[PDB]
Amino acid sequence: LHFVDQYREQLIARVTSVEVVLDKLHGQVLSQEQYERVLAENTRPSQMRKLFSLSQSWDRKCKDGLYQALKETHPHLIMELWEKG
Amino acid sequence: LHFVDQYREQLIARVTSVEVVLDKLHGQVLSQEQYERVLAENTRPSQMRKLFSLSQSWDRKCKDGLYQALKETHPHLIMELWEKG
Amino acid sequence: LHFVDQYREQLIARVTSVEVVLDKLHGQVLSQEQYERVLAENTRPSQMRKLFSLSQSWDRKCKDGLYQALKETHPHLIMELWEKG
Amino acid sequence: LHFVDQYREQLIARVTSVEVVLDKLHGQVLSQEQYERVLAENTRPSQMRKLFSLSQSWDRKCKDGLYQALKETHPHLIMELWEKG
Amino acid sequence: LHFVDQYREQLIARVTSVEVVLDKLHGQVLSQEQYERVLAENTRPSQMRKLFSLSQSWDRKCKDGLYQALKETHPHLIMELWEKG
Amino acid sequence: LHFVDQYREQLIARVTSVEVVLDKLHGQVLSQEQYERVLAENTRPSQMRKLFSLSQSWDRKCKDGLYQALKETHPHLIMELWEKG
Amino acid sequence: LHFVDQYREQLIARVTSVEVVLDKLHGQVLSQEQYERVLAENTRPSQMRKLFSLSQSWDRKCKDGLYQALKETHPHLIMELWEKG
Amino acid sequence: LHFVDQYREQLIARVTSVEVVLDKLHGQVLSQEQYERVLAENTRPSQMRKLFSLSQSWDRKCKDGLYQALKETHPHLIMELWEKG
Amino acid sequence: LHFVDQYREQLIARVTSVEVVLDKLHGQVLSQEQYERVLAENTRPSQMRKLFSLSQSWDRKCKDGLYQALKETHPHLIMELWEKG
Amino acid sequence: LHFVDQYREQLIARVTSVEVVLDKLHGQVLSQEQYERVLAENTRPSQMRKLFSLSQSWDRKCKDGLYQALKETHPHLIMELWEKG
Amino acid sequence: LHFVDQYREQLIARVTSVEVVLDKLHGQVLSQEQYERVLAENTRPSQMRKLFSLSQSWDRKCKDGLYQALKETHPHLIMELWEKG
Amino acid sequence: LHFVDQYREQLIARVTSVEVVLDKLHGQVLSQEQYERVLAENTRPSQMRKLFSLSQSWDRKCKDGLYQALKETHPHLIMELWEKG
Amino acid sequence: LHFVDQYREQLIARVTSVEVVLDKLHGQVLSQEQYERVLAENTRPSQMRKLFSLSQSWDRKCKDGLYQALKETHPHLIMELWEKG
Amino acid sequence: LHFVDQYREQLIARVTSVEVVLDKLHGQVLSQEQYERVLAENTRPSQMRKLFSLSQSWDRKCKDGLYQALKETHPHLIMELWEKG
Amino acid sequence: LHFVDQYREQLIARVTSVEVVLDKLHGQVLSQEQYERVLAENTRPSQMRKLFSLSQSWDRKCKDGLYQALKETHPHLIMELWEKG
Amino acid sequence: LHFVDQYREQLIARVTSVEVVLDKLHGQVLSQEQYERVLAENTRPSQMRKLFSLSQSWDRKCKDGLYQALKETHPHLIMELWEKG
Amino acid sequence: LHFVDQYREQLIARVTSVEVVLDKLHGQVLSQEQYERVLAENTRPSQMRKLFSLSQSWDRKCKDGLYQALKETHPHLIMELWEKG
Amino acid sequence: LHFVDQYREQLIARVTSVEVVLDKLHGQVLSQEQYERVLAENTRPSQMRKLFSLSQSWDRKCKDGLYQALKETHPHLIMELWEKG
Amino acid sequence: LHFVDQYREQLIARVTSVEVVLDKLHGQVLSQEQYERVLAENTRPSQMRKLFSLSQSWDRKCKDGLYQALKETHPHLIMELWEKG
Amino acid sequence: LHFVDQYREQLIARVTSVEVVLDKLHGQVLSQEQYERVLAENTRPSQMRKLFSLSQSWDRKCKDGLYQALKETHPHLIMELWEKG
Repeated sequence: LHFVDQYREQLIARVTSVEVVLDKLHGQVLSQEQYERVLAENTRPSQMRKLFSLSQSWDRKCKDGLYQALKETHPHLIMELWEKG
Repeated sequence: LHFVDQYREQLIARVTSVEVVLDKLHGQVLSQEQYERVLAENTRPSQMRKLFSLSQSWDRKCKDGLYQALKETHPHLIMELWEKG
Repeated sequence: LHFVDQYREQLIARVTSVEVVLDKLHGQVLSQEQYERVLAENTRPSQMRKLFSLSQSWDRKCKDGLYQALKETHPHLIMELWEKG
Repeated sequence: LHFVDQYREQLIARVTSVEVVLDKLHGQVLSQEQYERVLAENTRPSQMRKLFSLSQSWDRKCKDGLYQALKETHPHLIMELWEKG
Repeated sequence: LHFVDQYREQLIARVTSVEVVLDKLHGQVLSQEQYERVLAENTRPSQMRKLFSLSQSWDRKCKDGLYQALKETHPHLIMELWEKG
Repeated sequence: LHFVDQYREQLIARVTSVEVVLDKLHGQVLSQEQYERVLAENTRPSQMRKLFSLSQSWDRKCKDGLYQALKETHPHLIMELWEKG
Repeated sequence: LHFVDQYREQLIARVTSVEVVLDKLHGQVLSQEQYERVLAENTRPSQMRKLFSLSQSWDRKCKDGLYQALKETHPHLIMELWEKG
Repeated sequence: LHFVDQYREQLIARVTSVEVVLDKLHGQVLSQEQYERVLAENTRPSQMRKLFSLSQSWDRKCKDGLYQALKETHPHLIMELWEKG
Repeated sequence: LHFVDQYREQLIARVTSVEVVLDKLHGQVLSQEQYERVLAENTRPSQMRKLFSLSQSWDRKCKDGLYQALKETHPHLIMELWEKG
Repeated sequence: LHFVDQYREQLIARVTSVEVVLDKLHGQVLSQEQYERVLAENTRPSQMRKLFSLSQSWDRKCKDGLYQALKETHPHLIMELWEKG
Repeated sequence: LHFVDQYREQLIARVTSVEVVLDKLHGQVLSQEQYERVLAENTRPSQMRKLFSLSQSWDRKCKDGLYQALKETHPHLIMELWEKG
Repeated sequence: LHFVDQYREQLIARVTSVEVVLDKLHGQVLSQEQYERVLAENTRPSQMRKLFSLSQSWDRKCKDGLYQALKETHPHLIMELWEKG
Repeated sequence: LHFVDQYREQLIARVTSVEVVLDKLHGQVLSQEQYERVLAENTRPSQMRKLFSLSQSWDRKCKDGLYQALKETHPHLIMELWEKG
Repeated sequence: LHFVDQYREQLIARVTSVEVVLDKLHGQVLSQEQYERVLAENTRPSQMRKLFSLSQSWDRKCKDGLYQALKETHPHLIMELWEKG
Repeated sequence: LHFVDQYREQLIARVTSVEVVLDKLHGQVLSQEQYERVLAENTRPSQMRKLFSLSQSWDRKCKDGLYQALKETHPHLIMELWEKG
Repeated sequence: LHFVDQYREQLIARVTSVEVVLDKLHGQVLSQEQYERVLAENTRPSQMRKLFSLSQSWDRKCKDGLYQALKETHPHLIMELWEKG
Repeated sequence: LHFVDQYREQLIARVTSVEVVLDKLHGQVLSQEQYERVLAENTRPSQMRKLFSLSQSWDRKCKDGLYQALKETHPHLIMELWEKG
Repeated sequence: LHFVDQYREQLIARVTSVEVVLDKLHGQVLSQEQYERVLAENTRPSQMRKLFSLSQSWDRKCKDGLYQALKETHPHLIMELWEKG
Repeated sequence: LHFVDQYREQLIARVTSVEVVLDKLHGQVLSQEQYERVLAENTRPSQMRKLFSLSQSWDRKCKDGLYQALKETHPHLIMELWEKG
Repeated sequence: LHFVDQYREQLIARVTSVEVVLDKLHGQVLSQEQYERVLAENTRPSQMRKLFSLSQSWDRKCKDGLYQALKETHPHLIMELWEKG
């Protein structure tokens, strides 16, 4: 199990600034079409859910990329998750 | 339950000088992008509401930071809330 | 039949300041996700409609909570509805 | 039909000193949040338009209140409207 | 074919002050809900497009009303369209 | 033959503000589940088509209810249909 | 008989925020494919119905998991069901 | 068209002693708040511009009042404008 | 209801020497930033209005402070208000 | 209407020895700060105008005080005004 | 083979401002219902894909119309495609 | 291409006294509402940008009017632009 | 890879004066509708993001145009990016 | 971290003579448009905040320039900040 | 708290010979521009208020300098303040 | 770069007799409205700053005119600037 | 069958303002002599009856004209008739 | 059933200020003799009872009049009754 | 219907100073003989009644003249009538 | 078909100021001899008829010239014709 898959629900619920993470991911991991498609969702939890629906293909490296993106944007949330573990 | 979550509605309604609290929070707790995004709202209640929409990620420590910021700016409001409790 | 269900259409049409009622309801009755989801709608009638789509689960107590929220925000509208009854 | 609804466009276009009418209305008819929200608009016609968007809830009594506020501030405009009728 | 349907694209592109036309139309032709819904769009072309999406129901009389509203607000644009014809 | 069945295609094509009619119908004629199900359609013509697929059960009284709802929302369209008759 | 099987119809009808419950269930009880498949349904009652069609395999433990998920999301609905019992 | 609206730009540019005209207008046509607000502008052209922004409400009678005020203060300017006509 | 909230409009309209009241309030009740911000307004009624927009946070004690400040500066106005009561 | 408000313009224009009236008013009606502030104006009409801008707060008693001050200083002007009445 | 069919994938991927092209096409080539249906899609690539799903009926003339619409909106993209050829 | 459209950016950047040009344009080309709306912008470049956003409707004649207004106010800037051409 | 695509995230985050770049781009590269649409976004990062969503169509030449626009407005940022490379 | 970013809040709060620093910065670091835009703010803290919103692009060299500007204008404030460090 | 901040209002009200204190402060504490700017105010209380608006930057040493300047110019006022303490 | 743009800050700071330069410039380079507007500023540095804000339009010839005006009024300052160069 | 012939009796009985319809019809459909002759009848039903006696000659176009005239004058009656149909 | 007849007992018991309601009703609904006769009762409940004994004749309009009178005098009681309903 | 014909009875009853209105009307609308004849009546209501008996001939223009005369003489009565409308 | 040829009869009948249009046309389109010859006619319709008899030679460009001349002289007539179209 990964970190992102462990607290999948937690990330979906409590991640707020999703646009920044997407922009961090865009190009390196997220195709333009996938990026816009996930961006097209209305609510932030919905955006996260679509992101996670698009995470199936990703290898361990890409999950690491997303983790890097999240650690940068929301260090506190990441701390909360590690504490929960 | 926290103090900020307890009187969420009260803070949203009756907090006025929001820019100062944001500047207090900026850097320590609020990213530049989140700070500007919350600042971009027109009305003060709207600014507070966006701030609270951005508060999901925050850990207990960050809620404490915000409490410190509010106690400094509006001691009287804080007193009113404690009395209500 | 309730009061909110009686004049469902009337509330949807003629309620304007919906954000305040939501903030009153948030936490006590409305989950963060449901609150944001209903807030994500563009027009006020649309926001009300989503709110009413989310009202199915609510017990009599929660309908009472919403009634309290509306009576506080729009006493005049509430008076109009009672007169119609 | 009311007087305010009859010449809705006329009031939106030709009412200038809107702040005074709002202050007259504030408390009695306009909540603090609604008052600030309508005040937050840039142009006077925009302020009027927001005011009219917030007028849906108002009962006949509140429309009368607004009429009183306008008759006091702009007697001449009121005369023009009656003549048009 | 009408005038509004003839230069549908032209009106969508080159009409700027749309709020005034809406206020002219509101009540007589546009319901409060339709009026707000069309107003809820961000860009002026988008507002026009929504207006035209709402124009399907309108009879010849209502298209005439809209034409009157546009001729008043933008006489020059109307002249350009007639010249194009 | 009814009025709604006569110009079934016309109503499906040229009715735009469908949400309002549904809200008018909801409770009195449309069950919550049927209401949401018809609302779940993407395009307005699709919403109308689903509404008409759900109209089979309706008695003359319910068709009258729908007619009332449409006459209120789109008087002009109703006029066009009567003229066509 | 279980609680979920007792008020199967009630849960199908009156559960609204289904996405959250699914996210709570995903991983622990719901496979990714089953989760997406149930999510692919249009209406919330349809989503619930598919969820219940997928509940056949579940052991008592998994029904308990779902109950936990529902009690968290919709405490009021759960109360209504117990009262009905 | 009026005289004041005809040479609106001319009056804005070439009227100098604006305070006297305001004092002539104050009470009869200009509310205390409007009077001070127009007086609060720095430059004379700015004062005139604000005055003209406040002239929308005025009826023909009030435009006549302003004309009287200007004819008294600046007979020469009035002569220049009539000659231009 | 307070005294300041009772005659909110009256204070906004008829208070003139606002700078002195602010200086009386500065430090004890008004932060430096709030003080300057309210001072930055052009007209005295505007200054009062901003002051009242900043009065939301204030507790009963602070409203009393403002009352003290006003009673000192404008005893006559205070008398007029009490008589009105 | 008062006497001072009736011939406001007349007093502003034709009162010359303003310092004496101020000294008569100082203490009883005019605060030291208001007195100096009105005195700080350059021209006599400007001094009068500032005095009248400061007259909003004054009760009937204070307007009477000012009238007494003017009757003493300029009996002839007072006679002219009564004749005009 | 046509130009639009040649670079079907390219147009679907890299066309951005799709609304304008639709408005250009609406009436001449696209029925109101087809226009709205293609507009109802969320993402721009999805809108293009629906447009291409609706392009089966179109004759060479209509494909030419679409080409004209695209050449006007995105000359650069058209250049890229010709270069690829 | 016009002159105003040619050096659109140049006019936006280097035009300073915008109020005068607006007053020149007001009535003949700019509606009262459009005039105030463009005036409501804070910075001069912003005012110009709004003016240019409102220039879409204008016919060649109105662009000529604006050119006349600019040539009068800023002959030097006009010379610079012609030299650039 | 281009320069703009390389530091896409960096440009989105750290570009501030976006209006000027747009005005530089408008006409040559950005259509009026695209220009207004990107301008309609609230925050500067959002404006940049929309700009980048609209950059898909652009050929190498247009990316060069944007680079020119950015180098002119923010030479320092451009230097930072080259150093990062 | 820089010095300006360290005490961002402190500089925003306690810097007073901002115009001089801007004039020092104008040309070398601040574009004319950015300079005017930051100058357009009402209050000094607001001016500083806008300045800091415009500081994102700036390289280390430009932050040094601003530091030089501040050290010259307010040596004492700079001393206070170093002591705090 | 300092002495100057303690009796801020008292100093603003009752300090008269302000020019001398400024000249004492000029060079050592007050920049030429700040000195002239504070001198540019009309009334002495206004001059003091501007001085205090410029006192934010000052360190304890500079507040001491101002205290020295005041003790020299108005020993009696200083005595009154100490007695009040 | 020009001479006036080179030492923009120096001219703003150290130019004192600004009225004379304006009178020299008035008519030839400065419109009456611009002249009064720049004159309306309180402090000399502020007057210079407004003058420089109005200098954007000026061609090389007008900058030369201003240079002539300054060389005549303040030869010594001009010498200091050349030495600095 | 036509609409006027269908509800001939209904129109004869329940049409009241007949003069207006005649004036609408006069010239286009009704000769001067026929118009006066139908007008010469005493009672409104008699006028209608004579009108219908004069309707024999009328073609479908003229019956349409009369329908237009009636729809304009008595929309409600027209609605009643359509409902009866 | 009416509102007054529904809570007849409640109104009889809990209405206190009866004289005011009578004065409101006198003339419009209550004859002088009936008014005095109901007033002649000793206790307030007795007065109400006599009022209700005199309410038999009243039409729906008069019951509405009484409701208006009560809503004005005792809004709180009216709220209690609606809640009971 | 006109305004004078609407409240014919009201004008007859509540108009008092009738001679002034007649003098205003005499010459323009009222012949010398008609003027004296209406003046010959004893009571003011009788004078009004005769005036109204003489109003049959008057065209819309003359009814407007009378309205002007009444609005000037009795603005309050005119206000009462408009409110009644 | 052209515009002038479409409403040939309308222009002949309803154009009044023909001399001005001729003067506009003279030189550019109308030879001196043709101009005088058309001018030699007595009545305005006759002048128009001769003008139209002389219009046979004119190319599309010259018909455009005449249209320009007419639009300038009689904008209202041109509007009437477009409406007729």
